[PDB]
Amino acid sequence: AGFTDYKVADITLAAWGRRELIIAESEMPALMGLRRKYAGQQPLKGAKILGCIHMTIQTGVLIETLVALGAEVRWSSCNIFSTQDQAAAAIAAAGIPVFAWKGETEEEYEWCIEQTILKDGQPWDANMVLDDGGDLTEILHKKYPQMLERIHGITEETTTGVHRLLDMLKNGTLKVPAINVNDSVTKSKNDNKYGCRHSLNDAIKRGTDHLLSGKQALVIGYGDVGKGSSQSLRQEGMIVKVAEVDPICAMQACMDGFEVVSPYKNGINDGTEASIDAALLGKIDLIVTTTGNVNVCDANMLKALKKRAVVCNIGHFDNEIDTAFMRKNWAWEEVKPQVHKIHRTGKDGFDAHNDDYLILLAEGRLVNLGNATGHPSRIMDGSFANQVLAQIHLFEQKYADLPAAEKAKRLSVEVLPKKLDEEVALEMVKGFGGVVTQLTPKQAEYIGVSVEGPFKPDTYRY
Amino acid sequence: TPAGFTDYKVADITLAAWGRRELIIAESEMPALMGLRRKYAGQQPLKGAKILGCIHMTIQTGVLIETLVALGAEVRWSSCNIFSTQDQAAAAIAAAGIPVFAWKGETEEEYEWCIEQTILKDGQPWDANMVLDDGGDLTEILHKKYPQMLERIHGITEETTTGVHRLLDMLKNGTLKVPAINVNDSVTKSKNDNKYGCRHSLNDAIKRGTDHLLSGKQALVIGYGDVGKGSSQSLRQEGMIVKVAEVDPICAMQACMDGFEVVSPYKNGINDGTEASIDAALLGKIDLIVTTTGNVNVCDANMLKALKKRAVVCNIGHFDNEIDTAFMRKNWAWEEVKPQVHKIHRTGKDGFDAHNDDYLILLAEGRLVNLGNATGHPSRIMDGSFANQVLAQIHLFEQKYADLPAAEKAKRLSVEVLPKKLDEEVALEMVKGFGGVVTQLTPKQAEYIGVSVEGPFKPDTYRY
Amino acid sequence: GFTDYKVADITLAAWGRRELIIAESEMPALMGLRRKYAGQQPLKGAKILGCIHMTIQTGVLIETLVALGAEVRWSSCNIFSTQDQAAAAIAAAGIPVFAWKGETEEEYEWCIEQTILKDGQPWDANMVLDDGGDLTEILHKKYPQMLERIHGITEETTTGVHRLLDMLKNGTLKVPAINVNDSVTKSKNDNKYGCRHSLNDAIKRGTDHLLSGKQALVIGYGDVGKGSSQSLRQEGMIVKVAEVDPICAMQACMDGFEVVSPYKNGINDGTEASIDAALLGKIDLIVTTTGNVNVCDANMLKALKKRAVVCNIGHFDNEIDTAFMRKNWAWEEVKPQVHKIHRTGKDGFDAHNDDYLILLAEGRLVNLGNATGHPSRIMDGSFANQVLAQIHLFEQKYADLPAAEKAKRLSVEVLPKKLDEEVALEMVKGFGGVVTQLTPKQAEYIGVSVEGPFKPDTYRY
Amino acid sequence: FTDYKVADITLAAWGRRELIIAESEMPALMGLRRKYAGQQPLKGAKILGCIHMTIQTGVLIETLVALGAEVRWSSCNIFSTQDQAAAAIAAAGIPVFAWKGETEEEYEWCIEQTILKDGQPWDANMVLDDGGDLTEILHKKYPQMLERIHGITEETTTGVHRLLDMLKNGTLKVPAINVNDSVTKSKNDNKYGCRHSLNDAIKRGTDHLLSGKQALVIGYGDVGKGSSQSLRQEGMIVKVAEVDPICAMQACMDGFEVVSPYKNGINDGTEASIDAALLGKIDLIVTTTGNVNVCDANMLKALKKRAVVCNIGHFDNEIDTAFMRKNWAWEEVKPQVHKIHRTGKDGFDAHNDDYLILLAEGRLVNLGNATGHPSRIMDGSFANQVLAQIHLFEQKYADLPAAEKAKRLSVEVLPKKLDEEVALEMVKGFGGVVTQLTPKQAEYIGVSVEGPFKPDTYRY
Ligand SMILES: NC(=O)c1ccc[n+]([C@@H]2O[C@H](COP(=O)([O-])OP(=O)(O)OC[C@H]3O[C@@H](n4cnc5c(N)ncnc54)[C@H](O)[C@@H]3O)[C@@H](O)[C@H]2O)c1
Ligand SMILES: NC(=O)c1ccc[n+]([C@@H]2O[C@H](COP(=O)([O-])OP(=O)(O)OC[C@H]3O[C@@H](n4cnc5c(N)ncnc54)[C@H](O)[C@@H]3O)[C@@H](O)[C@H]2O)c1
Ligand SMILES: NC(=O)c1ccc[n+]([C@@H]2O[C@H](COP(=O)([O-])OP(=O)(O)OC[C@H]3O[C@@H](n4cnc5c(N)ncnc54)[C@H](O)[C@@H]3O)[C@@H](O)[C@H]2O)c1
Ligand SMILES: NC(=O)c1ccc[n+]([C@@H]2O[C@H](COP(=O)([O-])OP(=O)(O)OC[C@H]3O[C@@H](n4cnc5c(N)ncnc54)[C@H](O)[C@@H]3O)[C@@H](O)[C@H]2O)c1
Ligand SMILES: Nc1ncnc2[nH]cnc12
Ligand SMILES: Nc1ncnc2[nH]cnc12
Ligand SMILES: [K+]
Ligand SMILES: [K+]
Ligand SMILES: [K+]
Ligand SMILES: [K+]
Repeated sequence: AGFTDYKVADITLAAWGRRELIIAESEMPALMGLRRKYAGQQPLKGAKILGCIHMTIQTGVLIETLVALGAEVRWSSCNIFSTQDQAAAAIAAAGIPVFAWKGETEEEYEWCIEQTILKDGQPWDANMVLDDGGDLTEILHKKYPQMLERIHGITEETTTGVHRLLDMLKNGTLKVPAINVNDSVTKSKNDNKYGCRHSLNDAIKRGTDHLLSGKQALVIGYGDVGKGSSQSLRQEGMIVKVAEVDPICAMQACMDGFEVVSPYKNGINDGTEASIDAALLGKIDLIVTTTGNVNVCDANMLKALKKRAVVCNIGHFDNEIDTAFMRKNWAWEEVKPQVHKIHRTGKDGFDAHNDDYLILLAEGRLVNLGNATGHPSRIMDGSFANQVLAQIHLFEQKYADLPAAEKAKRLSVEVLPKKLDEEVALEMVKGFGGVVTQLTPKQAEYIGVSVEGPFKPDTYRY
Repeated sequence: TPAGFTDYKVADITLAAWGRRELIIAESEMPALMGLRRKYAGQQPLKGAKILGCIHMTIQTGVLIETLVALGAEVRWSSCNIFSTQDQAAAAIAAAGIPVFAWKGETEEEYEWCIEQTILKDGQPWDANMVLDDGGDLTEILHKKYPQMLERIHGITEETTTGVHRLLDMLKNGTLKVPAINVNDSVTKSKNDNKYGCRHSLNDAIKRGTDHLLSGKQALVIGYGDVGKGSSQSLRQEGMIVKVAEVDPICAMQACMDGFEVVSPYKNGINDGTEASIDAALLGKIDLIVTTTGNVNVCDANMLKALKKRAVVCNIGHFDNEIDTAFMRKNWAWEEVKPQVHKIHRTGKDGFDAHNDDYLILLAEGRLVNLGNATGHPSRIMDGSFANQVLAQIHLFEQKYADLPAAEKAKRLSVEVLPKKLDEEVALEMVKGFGGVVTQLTPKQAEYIGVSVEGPFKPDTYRY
Repeated sequence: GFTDYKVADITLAAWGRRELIIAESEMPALMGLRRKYAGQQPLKGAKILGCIHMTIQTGVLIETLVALGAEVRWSSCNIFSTQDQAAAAIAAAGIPVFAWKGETEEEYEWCIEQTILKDGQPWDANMVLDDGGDLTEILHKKYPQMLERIHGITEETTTGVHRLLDMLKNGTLKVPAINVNDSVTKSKNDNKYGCRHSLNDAIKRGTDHLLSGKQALVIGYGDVGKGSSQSLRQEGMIVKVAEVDPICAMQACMDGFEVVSPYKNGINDGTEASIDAALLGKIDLIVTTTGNVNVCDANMLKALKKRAVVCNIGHFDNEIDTAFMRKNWAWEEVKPQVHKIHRTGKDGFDAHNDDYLILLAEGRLVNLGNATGHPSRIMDGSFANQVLAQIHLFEQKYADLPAAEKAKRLSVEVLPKKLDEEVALEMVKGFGGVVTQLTPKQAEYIGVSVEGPFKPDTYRY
Repeated sequence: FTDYKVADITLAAWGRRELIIAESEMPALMGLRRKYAGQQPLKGAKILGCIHMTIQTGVLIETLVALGAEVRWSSCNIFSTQDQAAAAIAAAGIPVFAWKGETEEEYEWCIEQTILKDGQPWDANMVLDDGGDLTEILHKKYPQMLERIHGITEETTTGVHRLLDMLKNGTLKVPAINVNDSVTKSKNDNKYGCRHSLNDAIKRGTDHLLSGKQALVIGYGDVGKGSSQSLRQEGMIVKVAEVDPICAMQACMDGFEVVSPYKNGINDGTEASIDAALLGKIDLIVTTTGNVNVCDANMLKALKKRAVVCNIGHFDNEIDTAFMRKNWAWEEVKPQVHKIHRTGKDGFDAHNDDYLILLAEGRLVNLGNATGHPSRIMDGSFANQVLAQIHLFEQKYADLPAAEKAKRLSVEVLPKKLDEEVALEMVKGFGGVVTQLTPKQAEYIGVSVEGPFKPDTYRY
């Protein structure tokens, strides 16, 4: 076809990827419903979307939905280990520029993002951004400000990326408006919680094949990811302990039946080894970080962990674990891809039968995507139906074309209206075969809602 | 204790010593509430407060009452439900010299009389200046029947979802006369009391009323809000096969993901009024139906006619009109098994065969079943709710809304929630009561996620 | 003019009858037997001494035995387990019953004796139904001439079966017995799932404590310990399990529980120093489930976290050293079957003392003492087995056999698997469950009959 | 060394890394290595072994070798081998013939390669079997080899049934130990192993969300119990079918609805007997019975579009896959995952929506689409296997006089004391602490402080 504008691991995997895409379409009714609803309208005609998000089968269905609605895209993954190579191949073989493979180096990861930004060595005529984690958003602001003049908006997938957007807005450096896709309930309380419930124990089993029942786990964090992670391990029969800095989230962990503990004596992290609860950490078989924070599994914790404990991170970035300390001081033995034994006996060489090692999964990167396939299609359906609606909304607002006085009034980080959140949810429920009841007019009046919704005030927490 | 004290009405004063024993146990189970008592007793922040209180007269409410008194308040108290009082709790409070008008098993006339006995003292309006309410009934009577009393009242602190809804409707219509705090929507209330409380107390009440095995049987929970979520878990953890109905697709999505089948009592979810719209095949398999919605007529007459023989029917929302019990009083014969447990014989109105097989079992005559057939939420859960109530009372009493000039009053006539910092401090005391240890952020960590080391840790938009 | 009974309050009979009528609808296996055998009257001529918790469920059992032709004289096998409305309804029906909630030990003994004697002389009993062995022991020690005419004993529970097997081992057992406990529709229904239902039930009724998020220690992980551990874990407790049997301990681990010992390295040497004080100081609730003696001992009780709840769901109260607590500590009754035990001394207590334990049912069977025991639909299985066991031994007529034939039949046996399966089928039908029927080819393939039994006798389920 | 056949010998280093890890996960098995290494109780044993050539089986093999045995090994299923485990064993100089993805013919050839060495019957004297295929081949094709064999140790429920049938028929030639019915096997492996590995295999094959979907589990024995839990703990709405009313009672009490694919449970052969409304709602069916044709052709026709079909019993005939080969078009998604298009036999529309997903072609799905049970669970089964091999080999049945052989030809289980000793090592691997009875407490309950703590009739 003459198409060379891509870079994947193995284009010959395209047929396999296409078979899995066709299966995933049947698992994604909200996203496929949007394809059918908007195909004739072509609401993304003229949109040119820079996309940076895990190049999985689920992302493939998202891409082809955007394209079916009229958009053009240039795509990269937002993590070096999260691509499914057959997914990237199917997208490239469909004539869609994608630069992504499993097991990129840091230099290749940056090169891939740059290949979406540049076409034929010059800035692509981008006018929309879809991001997961804020890396593409950051590169555009620091390196390509002239490109942002013509971009109508950013739709950001995940908690960490939203935080970075809010920091830019606070400092007055955000250049285009954004939709916080993370905080739709059909994203945050579906993807972040239930997705990790499905995919955490999945990745741990694929990486180690360890029995989990009867063993001791420590989950650092009890937000949406930490809630789902803790359920992922508890439902397998693990004895799960939970750590938290937010006493409200800790209260939920208690009421949910977990013991709440701190790696530090009386919870005080003063940087000394004496502050580490060695008795507690010496009994832990598995530690999982879920925070989006820095260094919540630190060097002294790693030194105190029970021999042969598994260490992994399911937050967005690998700096939740002090893997730099481990690269500097301990010998790494690869078991298989994305599974390393870290030998605490020294830096130079190891004994093949040493018993004093840790098992690190995905080199500390997002373990569900690194060691398995991330969240399943039916969960990602909710997140990516929101993504498509967010893209439609900002592209139709046409921020880049507004006068400066109107731009100032629209430069914000917003969420989708609750009515749309509900409409995504209903398609998900129908996908399960669920039957929602319709309010009578008197019942709708009694609780103060329209029969068709929205059904809750914007303050409702679900 | 006070000599000659007669300003109360309870079922049995001889239960007071028993009630006091249970209050002393409950104090050990309520560290947030008792922490406020220790912290603020010397300051006496409620000195001069005269609180009208209307909330279920349980042992837990007793600990709330005596905390308010310990901080300087005078109170006059009634229950907000005819079946929810624990008579030993009411007796202990009356024996302490605190005016309380409450017993288990009031008539509706007695229920209204009890509220009016708090409102009046010696035949005339008490000089109340604060209101604590659970469901809005006391709020409604004051606005409807004693509007002049509201000229002296600084605020209302409302406990529960239904009460807040009524307050918001009044605010929208310009009929709310004093500011209010929505205690319900603290996270240490709504996502503790409403959910976890019902998880503890729903299966408790069904067991006490019926002693039915729940494992292996079929349940239908109407609603999947906070109460519906907790109720569904109460039954699923006993091994019930639980189906969930909802009108809200987001809540229905959560029910699916939580492992429940989502179904409607009506074919295709459409109630067209007729019996033909009822999914008779579904309802004929249900052993237990629980209403959790705060809405009206969500278990209606046609559903009751279609239910499986000998199914249990109950309501854990605030008001009994979730179930059309009036239809059942009109058409079917009631056989009392024991207090708050009735067999409802679908064979006819007049008599019943003592061995008739075609009956339903109704708990608490459709009133809040956890309080009607058991003791409601446990002390350690009510700790969170009632710590919020005390902080709410202190805040509004200190604001002195009734002493403001008319212009400044319109600026503060609002329904507010407590700030998140206080929500967190309540949660911290609850966690410590479990022996949990919260970790402290390092300065670099707190900078990294953009919070203070002391909190708050989440933006107000966070849903937990 | 029926006076041959003693209950708390006969005016509770109408209430008891209402609850019996409900329970009948919850007990399809047992009522199925009532309907199937009523015309045949297989227990005509049976005269049954019965000793088992005088609950509503036992009421349905008694009236099934009577409906099948038997006469009975009844007592409870525990001082706190009677439901007074059940005893009243049975008495009001003209059935001799001696039972009330809150008996003294002297009254408990007197109640059993009133079943044994009628008009001051031995009743013409010829069958025994027992739960725990107390009636069986009194007959063997005190009324051997009565045992000469008794055809058999049907024994409900693990502890009573152990006592039977000891008698058989020693050559002191005088009549054959059926071990009803070890039907699968009893042991793996009643002992396990019944305790799942009623343990957290009784703890809530006695204390109204929140259980979610608190620390529990369950002593034992047999059938009762398995059901009890699930009762607490499903409420959200953090449950630790102790065991002496490493196979049961392995099951606890695989079921997601941490297995711990009250004693350092598991060595119970009798010293305070052997107590894992750090462990015991974390426990909010301890439950004993063993059928053994002193598995929650004085040194454990001294080390428990302040305000912990202590209770026992095994047959006898000696699982807990309550005698030590009576001797050393002050007891404050909260309400019936709930006591605070003040560890500050024996001579009085401060009403606001913080150093106390809460003891449920004075250490007696807590599900029956503080609630209503197992629910009717679970007891359906146990009591259908009891009825079938009574029929089997009564029809065998052991007492009428020659001495040489008695020696060949003096044993402790279980009911056959086909009966166990038929009880299970009625239970499943009560839930609306639909069992599949094997085709001839499938039955041939796995080597069973289409009607069962479906498993070899060695199968453990 | 050339006496082996595996997929890729260069995987040996990888397999060896995973064996070193597995050793740390198998305390009972490694404890037997340490305690019997001095005695060498299997010196002189020549063991024919036929069981899934996994990493876990590699630790079993090297334990038998560490205690003195020679072995020749094959897998007992065409899809269960882990190629890196087989390579590590071959690279250790141990004859093994096994790879993932064998044909039926290759599977038989592999068993024959253990039986024969240099074109002649090996001088085998012990048999270790999982499912009875090797046992059957020896009896039917190499009966004279059985005159030198001291015993068989059989792993699984289906193989035990086959052994009992031969004993009843007078065709069993050597004594056997039923390893399945140790509690540390049956009530650990069969139940908890499937709890770990069923949802594992379904995720690896389909990556389907399981929460909120409907499952039908056929059977509720030990495998059906663990399978049902594997699905329910993920949030599936699980229904259970059973022919055994006692097992069905357990399913009800465990919180499951008990249903039959057939109206009133009567499987009369007609489409009319199928409960089409029930089957049309099922997203996943799992067979666990060890029986034949429990997911039959009419059920397959009635299933909800895009339902997943799989089998975790020993043999693939639980599902009528022959019917589907005969009538419907198979589209391979990836190895051991096939879409079966119900539109017809010859060809399919790539976008057809009327298909079912079959995992592992109906073969044991946990080993076919994942890695079977985890090391810490297989520890219990394989410690029992080692002990049973030691017992039968030391009994030396083949060397006994005829009348002594008649008294010794039986199928037995290991004593409870050994069962408990395996369990103790497993418990210690979790860090659990077993309490020791006092002498008074032991006397009170009528046991020895040493145990056994339960009568042989106890069901746990
Ligand atoms: N892997 C996935 O599929 C996936 C999915 C969604 C989100 N994420 C990422 O996971 C991270 C968390 O997301 P979220 O939505 O759960 O955020 P969140 O804000 O809901 O939760 C994070 C939690 O970590 C806690 N925490 C912070 N510092 C801590 C510390 N030092 N010790 C203990 N707890 C601490 C916070 O109190 C908070 O409750 C983000 O990086 C997000 O982008 C990953
Ligand atoms: N008994 C208790 O202890 C207790 C405790 C807290 C609250 N409550 C009461 O329970 C009620 C519910 O409170 P909540 O906090 O859960 O409110 P909520 O708003 O969180 O949930 C109510 C749910 O009912 C659903 N619903 C409404 N009409 C419906 C219908 N026709 N069919 C199906 N679902 C329907 C709504 O969509 C909503 O999700 C209120 O009356 C509240 O005051 C009782
Ligand atoms: N309350 C009820 O409703 C009810 C119901 C059934 C049985 N029971 C009684 O409960 C008791 C147990 O019955 P079961 O069927 O579970 O018996 P079981 O033999 O199955 O289990 C008892 C367990 O206790 C363990 N054990 C013994 N001593 C121990 C110690 N010192 N520390 C820890 N664990 C120890 C044993 O290893 C055994 O596994 C008996 O007294 C029985 O009669 C009560
Ligand atoms: N894949 C694995 O890892 C693994 C592990 C252990 C055993 N197995 C195999 O799994 C199978 C089952 O083993 P088990 O130990 O559970 O045996 P089991 O005897 O304990 O259970 C089989 C159950 O299937 C039921 N059943 C039989 N026919 C039925 C039908 N037509 N419909 C419904 N239910 C029916 C029986 O009543 C029985 O309860 C055997 O083939 C065994 O070898 C596999
Ligand atoms: N499967 C998936 N695809 C894309 N983004 C994801 N985030 C988590 N899981 C994912
Ligand atoms: N309800 C009950 N009736 C009789 N015996 C019992 N044992 C346990 N629960 C019982
Ligand atoms: K996926
Ligand atoms: K209460
Ligand atoms: K009962
Ligand atoms: K494995």
